[PDB]
Amino acid sequence: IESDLERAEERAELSEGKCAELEEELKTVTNNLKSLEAQ
Amino acid sequence: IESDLERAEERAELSEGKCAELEEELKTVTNNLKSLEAQ
Repeated sequence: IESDLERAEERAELSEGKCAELEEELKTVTNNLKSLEAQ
Repeated sequence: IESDLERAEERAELSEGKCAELEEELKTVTNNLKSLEAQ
């Protein structure tokens, strides 16, 4: 059960960092999208 | 350790569902940006 715990914490933390990386990209691309759409 | 595994596993599935949905939204917005840029 300790072996399952470390796998669960690492999978959760890796997912959280990837989700934050995508969220910053979405904010960047949607800002470009509305400017490009206006032009 | 068992209560830590339940909490760690719960935030892993919660993060994974948000991250997968966000990745599909990124792909959708990038495809829409590519189409609008071509126009």
